[PDB]
Amino acid sequence: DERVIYLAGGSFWGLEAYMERIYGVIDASSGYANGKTSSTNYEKLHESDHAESVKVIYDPKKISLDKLLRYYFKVVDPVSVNKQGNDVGRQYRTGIYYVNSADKEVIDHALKALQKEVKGKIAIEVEPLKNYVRAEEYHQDYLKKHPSGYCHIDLKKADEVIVDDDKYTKPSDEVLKKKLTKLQYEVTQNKHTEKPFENEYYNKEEEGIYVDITTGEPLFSSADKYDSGCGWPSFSKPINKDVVKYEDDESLNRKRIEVLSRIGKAHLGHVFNDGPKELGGLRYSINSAALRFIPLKDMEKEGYGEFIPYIKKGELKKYINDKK
Repeated sequence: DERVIYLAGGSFWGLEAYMERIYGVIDASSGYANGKTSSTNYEKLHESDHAESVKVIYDPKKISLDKLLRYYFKVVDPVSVNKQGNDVGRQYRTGIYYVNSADKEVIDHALKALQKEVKGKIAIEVEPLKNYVRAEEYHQDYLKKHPSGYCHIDLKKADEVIVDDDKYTKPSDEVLKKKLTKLQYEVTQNKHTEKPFENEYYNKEEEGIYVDITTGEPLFSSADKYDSGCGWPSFSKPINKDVVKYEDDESLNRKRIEVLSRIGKAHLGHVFNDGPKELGGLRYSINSAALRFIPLKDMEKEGYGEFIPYIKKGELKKYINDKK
């Protein structure tokens, strides 16, 4: 069925508009949560002690509560008390309010993970929803009605891909010796480089996703692939900012930047600053031997269905940008 979670994260105008853009969110509405009364209004907030919140109805088949929270973490200061941006006050406190007992454990785990990486003392409170009142219809869909309205957060973050670092694992070195070809092993494990113009993917122009051949972790979208003329698969950026790592490479009497996968720590290739201007200028020059391409039609079967709308939206954007 459909599930609900209530999120207080400062300005509810931008928050509501943000959550609405997340894939899996059926509806987002503005409101007032966990105050001292059973009903209030926008200029009785300071007395009712309600927090400006967003009621988020989501499809648990399409997005989990855990990933939904991690989208929410991207647009709030998790350590500040009663303040987000320039909005000061108790109605701007951060909080997560649940109506299902089983949601408490998920929320608590997500906050500890968030804390374990951004550090500090997480100020986000966690309580069951006690009393709630839907905001005035003047406040509903506010940024749709006022495209120049106040919005402190970056709504583009809602289009970013989140890749779970715990659903892909690197098999043992002994398993990789049987699962990978000789070439794939040397490239990914010993930093060799396959031959340019003689590898499977450098000239592939097909919609889908490229994953770490050693772990299955998503790495690159077909929407960011382009023809570099260099003979290796070339991308303008990874599928998000978390899946690849960067390291100095001083071999071959050159100085270069090696790119590696986050989970598998596999050698992928290198990143250069000679990519096409209109795509950002970077060239991620990746070995086919480090990648496994999964076409759009196959992504659901292979366990990557939650990334399909992201590949397709990327390919629509590439399609339109071509039309200039």
